[PDB]
Amino acid sequence: SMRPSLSDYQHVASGKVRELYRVDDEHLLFVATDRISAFDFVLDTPIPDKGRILTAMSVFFFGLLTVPNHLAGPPDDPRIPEEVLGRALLVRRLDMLPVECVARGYLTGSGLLDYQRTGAVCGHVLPQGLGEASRLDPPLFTPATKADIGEHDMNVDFAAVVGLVGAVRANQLRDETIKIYTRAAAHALHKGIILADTKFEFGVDIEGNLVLADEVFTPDSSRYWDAAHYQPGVVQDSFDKQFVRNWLTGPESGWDRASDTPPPPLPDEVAVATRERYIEAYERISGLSFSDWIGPS
Ligand SMILES: Nc1ncnc2c1ncn2[C@@H]1O[C@H](COP(=O)(O)OP(=O)(O)OP(=O)(O)O)[C@@H](O)[C@H]1O
Ligand SMILES: [Mg+2]
Repeated sequence: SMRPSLSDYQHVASGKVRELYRVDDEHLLFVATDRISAFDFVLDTPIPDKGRILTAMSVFFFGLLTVPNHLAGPPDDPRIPEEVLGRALLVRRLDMLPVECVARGYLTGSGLLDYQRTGAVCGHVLPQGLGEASRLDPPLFTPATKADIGEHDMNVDFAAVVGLVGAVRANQLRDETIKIYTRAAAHALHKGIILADTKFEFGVDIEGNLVLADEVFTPDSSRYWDAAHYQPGVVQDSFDKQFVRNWLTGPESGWDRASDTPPPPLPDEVAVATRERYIEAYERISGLSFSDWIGPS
């Protein structure tokens, strides 16, 4: 249990709810936090154990899939500081590809909106008559690129991906994205949870291999829905975040989402209920017990 301090590692970067540290020239520490985002705001109130639960989830899916991934040691690797144990992974440093590899099995969000405006999504001209939460058969590769800080990603088509990473690599990204999405979506649905869409971040290792990195198939990287009352044609509830969304936009919060100003803190009971939803998604899909996952509660 002798472990380095987080302060022993250089802070490299990161986004809203995760952190990245340099361990050495070829390894990083990939840290999930308990912070949660809703309506594109990072909320004041952390969700207890969220970082650990989502790390456990990513680790499960990395083990399920047979494709190369960025894991470089066990979840209890001694290079991991105690203060992030269970919510941090020792990973291989990759050259990240500048494209968001999104797979959509169902039509919602910007995919639906692009379809309603144009009849197409990311260069895919779709059948007429689709709508909110329609199943996409087959699932779509719907790549995007990151835009300015704070604003939504830009949907692009396959030709744009070719110009970003090369023709052969673009085809490789497309094929792998669809393959692993299809497998994971079937696995989750078998247990009563729909993986509506998901985003992969790929990088390339020293050998030129395509490597799956960042987070995979978590509620932060994906839209999860409860299959039990999946109803094409209406907006589906977020499996994990609906209690948060309902409280924020309900009569008790005092917050108007349309104001586009930072939301107030959550009730502790809502945070704990949300924690339980994350655990439920993890346990149902993985078939493992979160009580066995490492790290402090
Ligand atoms: N194995 C890896 N090697 C190198 N960089 C990585 C690796 N895994 C993830 N990253 C990168 O680290 C950066 C920070 O990670 P983080 O998940 O916070 O980014 P993000 O997904 O863009 O965040 P957000 O979705 O909140 O905007 C990302 O640009 C991601 O591509
Ligand atoms: Mg982040």
